[PDB]
Amino acid sequence: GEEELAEKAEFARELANY
Repeated sequence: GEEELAEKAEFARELANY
């Protein structure tokens, strides 16, 4: 579902700068 990707897409952003 979109939310499943949105969560990953959003966590991928905040956790990518780490």
